Amino acid sequence: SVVEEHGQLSISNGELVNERGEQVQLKGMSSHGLQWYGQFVNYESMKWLRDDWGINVFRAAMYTSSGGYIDDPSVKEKVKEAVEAAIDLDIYVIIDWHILSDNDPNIYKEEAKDFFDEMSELYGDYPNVIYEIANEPNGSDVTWGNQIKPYAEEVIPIIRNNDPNNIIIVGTGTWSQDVHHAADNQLADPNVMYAFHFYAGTHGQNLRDQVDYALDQGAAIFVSEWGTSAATGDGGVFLDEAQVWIDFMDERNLSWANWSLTHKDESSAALMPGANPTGGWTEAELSPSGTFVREKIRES
Ligand SMILES: *[C@H]1O[C@H](CO)[C@@H](O[C@@H]2O[C@H](CO)[C@@H](O[C@@H]3O[C@H](CO)[C@@H](O)[C@H](O)[C@H]3O)[C@H](O)[C@H]2O)[C@H](O)[C@H]1F
Repeated sequence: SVVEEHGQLSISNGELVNERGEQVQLKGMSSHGLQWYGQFVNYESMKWLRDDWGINVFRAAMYTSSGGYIDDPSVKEKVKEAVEAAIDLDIYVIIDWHILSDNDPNIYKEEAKDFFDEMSELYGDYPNVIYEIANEPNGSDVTWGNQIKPYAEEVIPIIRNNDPNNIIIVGTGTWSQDVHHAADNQLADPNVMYAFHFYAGTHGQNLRDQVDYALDQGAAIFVSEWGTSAATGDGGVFLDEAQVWIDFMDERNLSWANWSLTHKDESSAALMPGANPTGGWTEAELSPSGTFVREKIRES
């Protein structure tokens, strides 16, 4: 199994490596918001993804706003369920503090510190855990140097007091697209990665060149959210551009999590409406996006 084989992950010269120092690449799925589609996040559905799709990482998208954790903290228990299922299935798991409408990570920074203190105290002695402290910082007034980096410099110390070196993914500006700025002003923690998010509906040649720039500065990049659709999560399925990005990520050995595991009627959703929330999906229960993503992970 994956975690038994690769064990402790770390960053070495800007690259994600296992405990023997070998490069590793994680490929999996992200849940949709846990406050809306939490029924698809359970041991059985995760086991089906592992066994039938070949996933080696699962991302628990805990929205903070929009009816998420700040409005009802009960969703933190669903994150715990996902983490424990990943531990039982021997796969990696990303704990995502999913900011979005609350566009500056500093808005709920005290709550984030308390949440990450609890999560790292509970699960800090497992190698499966990857922390994602701010999904998608966004807005012209939310910059890397003034807002995002200082936020990370307050939250990372909290995690590091309990868990010295599991991987931490830090969001970047402009909905986690501005890896150039983060790469030119990196954080001191040696086991940090910078998030890069893309949607296949957007022509991506310059964005690929921007990721290459960041990689050239020695910044480790995790594609913690990407979709086959347009940036809204809907608007069509763009498989030609998605395949270009898949090939690019393999060439650069970039780890990734696809958005998202839900039956919602939007192009990026991986499942069709009567898909069983506990897995075992037939061909007809997978959407065009989900069919493609499953093929990409099985091929790997
Ligand atoms: C990364 O990008 C994706 C795609 O844009 C984002 O996921 C989308 O987030 C939307 C906003 O949360 C979400 O729409 C919401 O869906 C809810 C559940 O159905 C509705 O109650 C709400 O009205 C609606 O705005 C899209 O369904 C989803 O794909 C992701 O959050 C970003 F990190």
